[PDB]
Amino acid sequence: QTANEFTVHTDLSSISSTRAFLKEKHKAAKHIGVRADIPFDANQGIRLEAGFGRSKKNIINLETDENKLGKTKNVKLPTGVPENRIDLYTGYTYTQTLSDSLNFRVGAGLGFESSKDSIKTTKHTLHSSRQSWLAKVHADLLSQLGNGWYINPWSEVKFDLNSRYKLNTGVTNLKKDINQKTNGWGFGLGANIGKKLGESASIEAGPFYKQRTYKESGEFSVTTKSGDVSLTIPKTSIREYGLRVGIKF
Ligand SMILES: [Zn+2]
Ligand SMILES: [Zn+2]
Ligand SMILES: [Zn+2]
Repeated sequence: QTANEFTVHTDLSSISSTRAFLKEKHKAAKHIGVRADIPFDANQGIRLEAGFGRSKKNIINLETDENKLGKTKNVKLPTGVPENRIDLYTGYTYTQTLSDSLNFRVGAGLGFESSKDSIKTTKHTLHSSRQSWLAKVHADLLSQLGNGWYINPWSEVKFDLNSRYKLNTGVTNLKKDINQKTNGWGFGLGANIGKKLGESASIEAGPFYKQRTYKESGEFSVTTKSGDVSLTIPKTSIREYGLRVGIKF
């Protein structure tokens, strides 16, 4: 008597990272997701989400070992847009009717993000990884426009509780893998316009903007036949602009 709502969506976006050598920065990305909003007190609810995203990576070779070559200064040390990523989220929600035309919902919960990227170097094919446990808060408004039409501006903010960057370098004779804590945060903003058509079913669409940042890691070193070497995982800043299309059951 205040229904379960299930939304499946797809986004098409332009995503870019933080490159320091006049490179092409933009990548096409796509994400698919499902959200379940399940009421339990009918002011209060649970929100669950799962998602899967991809961007194409194009093979670009690099001349380095362990992944830091013959001379120290700066040249790898891979970060940027992930090739594949999955996200999961579970949280609680609270919804208030502001007027007969307007609903206000806020929520908070726990999220998990895991992504992978493949790197091909002369000697190796390495895989980088970013795995993050995070806290997320979200807020949105649902305003009725008439005839079943609605607009739904939304926002969310997240911050890492424990986010780690990994690179399977022990495979490229450092004999040791890289696993460094790299906490950050992110935010998202958008607005959907939709049409609630003939009971329980809605179609909606709208633009969105997202930003994700990971802080530079603490210092660490590795073992090279030609030495110890100092490494930092670089501050990483991702920006996404896109179009989301969703179906709400
Ligand atoms: Zn570009
Ligand atoms: Zn999405
Ligand atoms: Zn090697």
